[PDB]
Amino acid sequence: KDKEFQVLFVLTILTLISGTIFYSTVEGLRPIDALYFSVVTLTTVGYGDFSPQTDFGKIFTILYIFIGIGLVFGFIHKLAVNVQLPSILSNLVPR
Amino acid sequence: KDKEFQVLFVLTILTLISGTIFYSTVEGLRPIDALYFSVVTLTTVGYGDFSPQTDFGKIFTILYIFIGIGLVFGFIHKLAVNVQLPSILSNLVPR
Amino acid sequence: KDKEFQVLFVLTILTLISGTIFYSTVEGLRPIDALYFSVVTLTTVGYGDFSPQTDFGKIFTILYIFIGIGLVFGFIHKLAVNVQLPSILSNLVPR
Amino acid sequence: KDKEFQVLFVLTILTLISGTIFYSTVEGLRPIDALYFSVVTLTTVGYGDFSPQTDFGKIFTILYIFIGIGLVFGFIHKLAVNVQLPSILSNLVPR
Ligand SMILES: [K+]
Ligand SMILES: [K+]
Ligand SMILES: [K+]
Ligand SMILES: [K+]
Repeated sequence: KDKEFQVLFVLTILTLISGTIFYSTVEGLRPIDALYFSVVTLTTVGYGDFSPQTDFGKIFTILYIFIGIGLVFGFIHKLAVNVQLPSILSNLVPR
Repeated sequence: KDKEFQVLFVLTILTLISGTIFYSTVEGLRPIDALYFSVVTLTTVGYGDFSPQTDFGKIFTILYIFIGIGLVFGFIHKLAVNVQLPSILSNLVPR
Repeated sequence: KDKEFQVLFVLTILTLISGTIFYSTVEGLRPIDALYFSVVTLTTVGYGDFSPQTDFGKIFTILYIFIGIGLVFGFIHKLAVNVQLPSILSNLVPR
Repeated sequence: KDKEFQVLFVLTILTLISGTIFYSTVEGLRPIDALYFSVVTLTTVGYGDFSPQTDFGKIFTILYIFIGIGLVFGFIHKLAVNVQLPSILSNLVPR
């Protein structure tokens, strides 16, 4: 279960690095903005303060969403159930 | 399970084609933008760089969301569990 | 299961009517725009082509989201599993 | 189950207070706008009428989303199943 978490963590980082490199390069964003945009996209928040302007970028974004959402939300689920929940329970019992 | 995936894949493509034809025609978008907008809508990202301006478009979008979200997210779930997950597991074991 | 669906359908309509009346009145939107905005909000798409400008509207929106998401997505789930899925299966078998 | 709900309720309030203090301070928002923005972010609506403009804010938002979504949606789930659903069932049976 901690190996579950480690693998999803690594896969999430790799997915976000991919988006960061793509949007910096093709859409001209600063790397920090490309990372922020990738996260805002795959978590489905979608502020729209950044959005792709090129057709290459729009096509990549379609594929990136379909491939990336399942992973990101898998990681969020495991983070909440396997890390946050036990730490919350631990705080309820003094030692 | 591969037939599960094939059917949801075909249904997702048909749903996206419907949106592409509607928004190109009624809202005047380029076909690639109409496809991109349909995906950004049904995955609930919603950047808002495109949004419907006509009342016909707003009404269609209401119905398209309610009909389309369940399918799209069904496909994403099956993609992640039935395709991405086994390929990830396969990479962990050399042959 | 059809009574499950009927009840969630009615509750979803009532929830959307509430939002339509509120945003038309307090935020000055046309009724069709208030309905469209309510749907775009509770399905979490959030284009931002409309958003509340008054403090009353921002406060209402906070509460409306927390109360409304669970219902709307309950209805979407039942629509997809109890209505769309059987109709899709029915199309695969000629009579 | 009512203690389940109480704990998630308190944790949700604390999470929203954190965001309210951060975005008011670093991004200069009025407290009510910072609260509204925090809710619009963690429920994944993401209108984009507010969005972070500083790099500190963008970095915080990335972490806030990953930590906050699992909690918020846990609370929404329990609200809908453990509070809204029984009250709806209660209305169907006069006394
Ligand atoms: K969303
Ligand atoms: K959005
Ligand atoms: K969104
Ligand atoms: K937006």
